[PDB]
Amino acid sequence: RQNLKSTDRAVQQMLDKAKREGIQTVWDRYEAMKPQCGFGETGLCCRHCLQGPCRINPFGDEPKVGICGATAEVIVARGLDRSIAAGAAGHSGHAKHLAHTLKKAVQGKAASYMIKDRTKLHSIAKRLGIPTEGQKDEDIALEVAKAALADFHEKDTPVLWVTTVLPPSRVKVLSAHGLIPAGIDHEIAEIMHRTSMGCDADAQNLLLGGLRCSLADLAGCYMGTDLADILFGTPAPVVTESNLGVLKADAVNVAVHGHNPVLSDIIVSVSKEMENEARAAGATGINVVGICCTGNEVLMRHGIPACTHSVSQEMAMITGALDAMILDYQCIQPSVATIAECTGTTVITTMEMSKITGATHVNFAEEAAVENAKQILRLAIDTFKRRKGKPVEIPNIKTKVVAGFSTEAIINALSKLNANDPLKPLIDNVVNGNIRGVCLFAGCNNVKVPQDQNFTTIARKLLKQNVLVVATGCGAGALMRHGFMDPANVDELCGDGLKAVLTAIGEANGLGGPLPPVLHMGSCVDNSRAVALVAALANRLGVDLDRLPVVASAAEAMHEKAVAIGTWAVTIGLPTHIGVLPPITGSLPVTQILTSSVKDITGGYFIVELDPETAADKLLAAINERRAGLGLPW
Amino acid sequence: RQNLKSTDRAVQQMLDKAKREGIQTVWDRYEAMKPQCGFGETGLCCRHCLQGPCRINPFGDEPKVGICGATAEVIVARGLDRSIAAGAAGHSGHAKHLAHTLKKAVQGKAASYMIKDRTKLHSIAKRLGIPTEGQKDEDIALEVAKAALADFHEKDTPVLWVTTVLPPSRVKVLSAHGLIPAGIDHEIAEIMHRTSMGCDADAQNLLLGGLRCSLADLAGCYMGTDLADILFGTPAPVVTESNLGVLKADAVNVAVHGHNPVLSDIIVSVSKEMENEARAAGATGINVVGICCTGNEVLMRHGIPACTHSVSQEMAMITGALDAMILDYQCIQPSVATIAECTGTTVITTMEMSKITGATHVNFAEEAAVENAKQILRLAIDTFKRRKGKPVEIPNIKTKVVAGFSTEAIINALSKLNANDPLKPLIDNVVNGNIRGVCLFAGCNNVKVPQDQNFTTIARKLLKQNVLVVATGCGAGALMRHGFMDPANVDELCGDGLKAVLTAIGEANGLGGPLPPVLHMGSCVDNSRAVALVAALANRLGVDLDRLPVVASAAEAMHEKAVAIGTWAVTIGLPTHIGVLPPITGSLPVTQILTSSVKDITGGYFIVELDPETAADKLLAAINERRAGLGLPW
Ligand code: SF4
Ligand code: SF4
Ligand code: F3S
Ligand code: F3S
Ligand code: FES
Ligand code: FES
Ligand SMILES: [Fe+3]
Ligand SMILES: [Fe+3]
Ligand code: NI
Ligand code: NI
Repeated sequence: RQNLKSTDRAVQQMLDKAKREGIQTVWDRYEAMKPQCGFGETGLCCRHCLQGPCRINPFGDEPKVGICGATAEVIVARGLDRSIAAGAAGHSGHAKHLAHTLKKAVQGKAASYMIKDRTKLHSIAKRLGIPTEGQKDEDIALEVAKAALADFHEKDTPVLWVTTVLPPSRVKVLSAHGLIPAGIDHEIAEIMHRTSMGCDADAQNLLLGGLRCSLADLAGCYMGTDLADILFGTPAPVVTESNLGVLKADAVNVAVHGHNPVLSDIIVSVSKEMENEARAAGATGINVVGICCTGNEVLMRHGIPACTHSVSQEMAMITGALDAMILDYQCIQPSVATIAECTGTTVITTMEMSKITGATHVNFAEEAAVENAKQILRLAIDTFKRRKGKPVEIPNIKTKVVAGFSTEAIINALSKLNANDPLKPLIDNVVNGNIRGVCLFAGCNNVKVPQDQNFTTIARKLLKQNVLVVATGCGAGALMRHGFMDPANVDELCGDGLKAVLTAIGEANGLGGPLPPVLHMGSCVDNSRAVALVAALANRLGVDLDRLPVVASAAEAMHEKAVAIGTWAVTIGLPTHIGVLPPITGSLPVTQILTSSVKDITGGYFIVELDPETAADKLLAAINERRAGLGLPW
Repeated sequence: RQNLKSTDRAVQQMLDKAKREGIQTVWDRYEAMKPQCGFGETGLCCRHCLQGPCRINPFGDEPKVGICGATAEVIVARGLDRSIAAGAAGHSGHAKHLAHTLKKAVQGKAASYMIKDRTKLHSIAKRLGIPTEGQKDEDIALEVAKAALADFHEKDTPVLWVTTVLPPSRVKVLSAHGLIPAGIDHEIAEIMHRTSMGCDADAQNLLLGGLRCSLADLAGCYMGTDLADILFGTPAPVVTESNLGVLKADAVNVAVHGHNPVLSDIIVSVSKEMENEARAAGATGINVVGICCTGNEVLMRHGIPACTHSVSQEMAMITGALDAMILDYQCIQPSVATIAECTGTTVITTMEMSKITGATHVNFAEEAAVENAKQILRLAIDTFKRRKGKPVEIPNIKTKVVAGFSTEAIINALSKLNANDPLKPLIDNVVNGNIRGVCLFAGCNNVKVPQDQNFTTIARKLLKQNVLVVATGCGAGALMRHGFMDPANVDELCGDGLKAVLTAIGEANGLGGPLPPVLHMGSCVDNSRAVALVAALANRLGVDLDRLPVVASAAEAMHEKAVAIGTWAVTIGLPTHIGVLPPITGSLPVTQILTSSVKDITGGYFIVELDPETAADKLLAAINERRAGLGLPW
């Protein structure tokens, strides 16, 4: 009964193949882990010194307190803070990589890279206060890259990728509570210090530190999107496909998996050059497909089809047709390196700090990107040749996907209804009830939740209640694989008011039809695009973000990055649903801060709800409360 | 049977008082924690994503692998790496605080602070390559503080507080393996990234990252010592006392506890001004005493007596005579805030990122240090008044302590035997066998080990075998409280060869007697002083550190900081004993790297040995192997 594992039919088909072939999957490893430790599940475990491990019984008798005296409050808050810091370390490390790549490009040290989006470069410079008049583009970009790198450490200004991206009124609220980050890596290190043994031991103080570190994560996300748009182009609407049926038995199938477009973007361009080399090997060409966020990056910019996402990533290999899986970092199940010996896939790592035992490592250097890409793709071609005559089982299952909804693209689409006040048509339809509010779906799948079940269940209820739904990361992946990015499904999925708006915008954009039911705003760093849209709406309305009828849902969250994103969503003022249990329930005081008293600090708050129908009701109630606070009908 | 808890008689006496008074201690909380989790003890637990908690059975059947596919190797190495990063975050955060204090002082923004050690300032500038000729001291110091802050982030040079403090041959070895840190907070963040889910998953690669992050920790330690010496004076030999008998019933007893001399040094100076204000309240004066590293800082510089250390810190409060405990950060059991309601002690926090629920917080700002110190001390005076007429139980137990052996002071002492080649008398006596080798004792006590039993057992065996013993942190605390810093105990404790050398040096220093059996080199950051001494010996000999008969022992380690120090001791080339089990035994491959194959990378290696007699034998064997490698008798 594979429907309990994934709601995606293509994944179900590959689970049947993996089972008959004896290939262990993430779901099998989860089953073998049950029952999981109740101390860890509730957050009541600490290993922060060698007197541990310490634990606290959720209920009953001793142990009641850690060996050093750490209470349940402290232990829970310290663990949570470390998870936020780890997420911030990932999103911002990605951004740092892109900042160094941009610097190299404009210094003449990496000619495979360039300023592709001159408009984005100039806007970012203007947002940061960097002068552009009479300056060469390469000098403007050098100053932007320098500013990006400076935000990682203390200096005479706070993190500009926070203070220049949120409205002044929100910055003032955050500053009053000491929550503006001083430097991205500075805050990460301060979290690791304050949570080490014998340091911070006050739950409120620890959690305020966590909120501030979550804003360091936001800055890394926003910096990542800004720099990737400069280097690779700001997305605009594009049509493609998703799910395993995008693999082609007669092509060299190459998955790009991981996170950074510095790698996946070059793979895409070089693969086109090597088409004739692929044909010589008996393929039709090189079919690049996406997994996880780096797949989202090349889908959003180039229309590269998405193969799969998150928890089901091993299933692409089980088809037998995946000739290469090209990795950089984050969210890659290390099982891929062993499964590859059963499936024939060549798994290739490329980043010095992210290797997997048993995978081939091909160092990638931006200074040699094209040559390193050809080396990698030639391994894929050789692998295609090795499977000559082997049957493959690619599920013949795919959906149509309209994506590429950057904030610039959303504003442009709306400008066709109101050229000089593009946000007004959206606001008009929020006021008249055709749009009840906005919900951002973000984050991962998680093996504890039947894959995609929370995303689709919640999305369907919100869409029927006229909520404008936007999505990023593997939430966008879930929704695309279930048809939520195909405009042909607007009639079935959308309430009448929402359908009217999607249709009006689409017809003004010449489509003869509507925008898709859900707007794909990109990768996990591109949650920063949703911030840009929400901040622009707040600024246009003259209100702070905690008065807007906008919510977020990390409906199947997994990674430390998703915890960090959820936390900065709360910190900027949003009601934020999480559909899995974070390790907080072992402390009622911590849970009460994160779900209730934080409202009095930032206006946002977590909504912890594992039942998706109930979560949808709670998200609708949060939206409707905001509408009432603005004096609107609901 | 309190001897199973601590070998310190004063601690035993206070344990009896705490038991009859019903005051729960760290030992009681440990007992309540037993049996501790075997997954955590062995390192085979992972909570790095919300699919967890994951665990791996050390032996037997499933679970055998984490849900994402993470092996035991990966899980163990990732946990270890996070501990190193957390330690680095603490030592280097301390150093960053001091760098900002020095900058403020010389900019005229904090007149309670100043350049006290002009000689140290100029030497550091010369070591770093900063010009001094024709420059004002305040400008030289501004450049030193700027250089310190720059080492936290990437720049055009690597971390100078690594590359300028180790010999070029060692830097070359480390560079060849990619182990030189690029920036202190940069490496901390990169560890948190690479150890997050779906990133680095190769044990060797992860551990190389850990070694590099341990060098970021070394840089933070060395920077902390350098800056504290500039601001507060480089230590020189001083005579004082240790143990609870240094408390005085008729004085206002104030403990400084935590880490940074930016706080404890001002408390010491202001307390002297407030003597008459204390007498008005009926005290004889203010008796400042030390706990943990900040106590070591003021002991080394000012001869402030040490009250207690590490695991036994609560016992100072149990006397009933501790009027205030002034805290900044690190290694403070948060139980102190609750015990204070039973003992009457005023526990005061002072740093924004290190608060304890139930303790009074008095913000300390360097710009207002004197006024903030008087506010704090007036709380202590009021507390002294409240205990008028209450009996106290101060154990009448103390030892004499000769300390203050900075590397400068050791070189000066040796220069009395050879003025222009001060290291030669030490080397001469290593060659002739009067000194078998050198052992650094470092790190914490740990409730799992009867307090001080490993430090004293190992030290006694090494001293009888003519090993020169140096000590820092709570290893120095253990040895001082058991008489190892009293020169009257040289005859009892030291082998004939070592006694001869300690006597020759002491008599050349006008003492009419020997140096003490163990040389106190200061706080935990002052492990960097041992590096300076060992690097100077290596440079004088023309060999790398991994050929010297020098070892280290973290005989009762606890904190993540101690893991980081142990790891950089291995990385710079030392055989390094740890006397508690770090969470590594669940992976034989990881254990084999850390105890064996790392020898081929750095020349150092861990010696994991919980039995102290056996650990002493293993340390002696390591020393003697080094002697043989140099062609010396042993
Ligand atoms: S920090 Fe405290 S609670 Fe955590 S392992 Fe150490 S003694 Fe236990
Ligand atoms: S990172 Fe892997 S091993 Fe760790 S909790 Fe997540 S699924 Fe389990
Ligand atoms: S790329 Fe990773 S952070 Fe979550 S959204 Fe997808 S599993
Ligand atoms: S101050 Fe702390 S790091 Fe260990 S050496 Fe003492 S318990
Ligand atoms: S006791 Fe299971 S997570 Fe630590
Ligand atoms: S299962 Fe006990 S430390 Fe996690
Ligand atoms: Fe992602
Ligand atoms: Fe210390
Ligand atoms: Ni994500
Ligand atoms: Ni220490």
